[PDB]
Amino acid sequence: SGPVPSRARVYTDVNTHRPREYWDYESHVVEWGNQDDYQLVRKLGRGKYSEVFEAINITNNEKVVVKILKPVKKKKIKREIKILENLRGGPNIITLADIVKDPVSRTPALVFEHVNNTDFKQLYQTLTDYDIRFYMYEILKALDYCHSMGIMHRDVKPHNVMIDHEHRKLRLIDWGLAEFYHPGQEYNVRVASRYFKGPELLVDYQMYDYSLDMWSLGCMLASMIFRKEPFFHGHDNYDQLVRIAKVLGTEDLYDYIDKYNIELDPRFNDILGRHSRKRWERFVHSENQHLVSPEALDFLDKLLRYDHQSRLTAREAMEHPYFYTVVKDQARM
Ligand SMILES: Brc1c(Br)c(Br)c2[nH]nnc2c1Br
Ligand SMILES: [Cl-]
Repeated sequence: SGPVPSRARVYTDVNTHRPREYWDYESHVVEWGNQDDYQLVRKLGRGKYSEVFEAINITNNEKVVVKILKPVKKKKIKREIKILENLRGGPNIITLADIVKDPVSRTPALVFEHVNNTDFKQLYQTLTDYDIRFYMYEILKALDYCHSMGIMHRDVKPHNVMIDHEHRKLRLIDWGLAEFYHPGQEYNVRVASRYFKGPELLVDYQMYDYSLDMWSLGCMLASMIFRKEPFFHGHDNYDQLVRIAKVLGTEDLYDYIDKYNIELDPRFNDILGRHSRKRWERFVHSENQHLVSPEALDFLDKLLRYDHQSRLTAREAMEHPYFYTVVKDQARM
């Protein structure tokens, strides 16, 4: 019959206990500022929905980042804004400084407190064992926070992590795909980038939660420790699941299909095949063995699960042995 419902293991009802205004972003009223308070200096990047610039706030000569939004439905703009306002001041979350419109074109833009244009993809293939653990732990602070605040990011990838490596400092950015978690809500599966899409998205299971972000985290982690970019390298969304299947095995995949009574797209009938669950040692070689430990593999194994309910929560992840020396060094400092 229909697909079996799912609920988050943690932070399940947090939005329900909030005032409506917290999560009812469609009702949020934006007070739009004047973009002529800022002067654009140089282009930092391009996105699907946005042109990103370094700018100066004339009023105080502070450097900022201006994300000029390419046109899109007002609904999506309010969602990003409301989420950013709700998470402001949270650990390792990018800080929204201002919301503005160009007076002539009327194009909306978000102004963020300045952080370096060096995304994580630019150096996550060259880090030491300790630094991978350090920066992973820092990303986990952001995810545990946003999840505790009733929000899933849905676009966790190296490009959305800004690192100031000189200052051992990190910001989770681009909340334009993030959404509020509500028990029983069915969500859009066209989210995240191919290589970081969780199996729920790939088999069209809509009642997903915070655990989505933990799959993506696992994908990042595997890429870093095995020096393999990306770890799951699909040609498209169908072949993406096949890539996962060749590592995680088809047995746990079908058990997962059956548990949630998922109707599998028939394009998958021919291509998934039958594969054993592979031991992680298979991806260890001379150029990456220094980043790989029993702790790292145990942790990774507990992130990369078909069944979203089986994956570690961000808090559970932060308590894994992999981070013991990070936690000890943090208390010291
Ligand atoms: Br580059 C960059 C920076 Br810096 C920030 Br902050 C962004 N926020 N959304 N998209 C962003 C991009 Br692309
Ligand atoms: Cl990326």
